[PDB]
Amino acid sequence: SKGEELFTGVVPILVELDGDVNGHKFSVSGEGEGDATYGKLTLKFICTTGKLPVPWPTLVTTFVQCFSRYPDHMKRHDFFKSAMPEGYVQERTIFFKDDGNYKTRAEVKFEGDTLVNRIELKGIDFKEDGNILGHKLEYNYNSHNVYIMADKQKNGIKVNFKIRHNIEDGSVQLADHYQQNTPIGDGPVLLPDNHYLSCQSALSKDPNEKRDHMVLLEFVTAAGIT
Repeated sequence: SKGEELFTGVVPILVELDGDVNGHKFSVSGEGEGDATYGKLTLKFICTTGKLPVPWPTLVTTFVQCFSRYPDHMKRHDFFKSAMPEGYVQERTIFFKDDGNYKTRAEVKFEGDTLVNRIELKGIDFKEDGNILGHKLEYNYNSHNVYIMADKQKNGIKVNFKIRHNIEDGSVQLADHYQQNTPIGDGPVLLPDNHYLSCQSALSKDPNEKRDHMVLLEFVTAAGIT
């Protein structure tokens, strides 16, 4: 497809987010590269306003599914790359069980040769002593399946999945994700049959970085269709 050819090699990525969670305002800037041929992403995020007021793992899903590896036989189901270079709007509501919710609006598109994800995040109803504002989540990330369906009504897709964040006491903090993606351009896009993305993420720290940050290595592959 049109956008498909934009991802045959290594593509630089920029992520910029402005957030407000229970009145705690912050910004994050991320840089890295993606190689969709291997469904691979490598990025480093830096909180530019000081200390991040929520745990880094809670922001991983918000911080470019166009880098997912779609097997050749599933290429016709790749909505994400088909919307490029004009891009798409990605919106989510993330419900943290027994706690608050994040509402995000992002625009993902190319600026020159660079794939950019610009995000605005609003978080409300969090408990000051909860797992999020209380910073009780382990600095790690589990593997998950992301379920995708077509949304012919909006010429886009609807996505849903459950993320399980590990709590320091051994328990788990569920974060239910509801997502919608709609093209920015008026060009045609690929509406997919139901399928899912299999994801895995590894979080680490740059030993020489004194600013609050997160290093992320991620692999994602589309599946569910033979």
